[PDB]
Amino acid sequence: RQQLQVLARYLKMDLDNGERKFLKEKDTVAELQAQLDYLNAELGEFFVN
Amino acid sequence: LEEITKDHKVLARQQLQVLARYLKMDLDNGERKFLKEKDTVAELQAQLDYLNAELGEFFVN
Amino acid sequence: LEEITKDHKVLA
Amino acid sequence: RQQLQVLARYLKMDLDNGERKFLKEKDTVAELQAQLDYLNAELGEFFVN
Repeated sequence: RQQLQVLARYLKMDLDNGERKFLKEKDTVAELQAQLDYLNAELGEFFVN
Repeated sequence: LEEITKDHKVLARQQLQVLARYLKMDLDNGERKFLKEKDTVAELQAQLDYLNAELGEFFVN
Repeated sequence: LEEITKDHKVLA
Repeated sequence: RQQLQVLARYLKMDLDNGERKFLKEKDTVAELQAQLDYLNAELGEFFVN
């Protein structure tokens, strides 16, 4: 693991770049899902569908 | 010039791959999860966009 | 020039 | 073994070059030995020796 880290650093590879992007999008999903949930609570399923 | 450093980075990348495989590290796991969530975002954003087109901004806000 | 050999010695 | 292979490839070392040359010569030996065997079958040992 330490050898892989040293090589990652030589190569200027951000190993966590993808898990970092993932957690930003997971927050965007929860923000959009809250907006949708709110509109469902205001209009109801029958209306929204 | 830069061909020697290119060939060294190829070796280093190959050594990193071999170690990733020994360690059972999926290096692309995070970029793969990211692209699934980016599709979930676009699906939710389409639902919201649709409700905005039906009710209008004045009403939704 | 010598920056590439420097970066290789850092790795080593 | 995988690290040795990566280095072999960086160095442009054909690790199997010698086993490959060996198997070509082993075929040359069998071809020459067949020619000799054939002459022995035609002339006999007494004559050939």
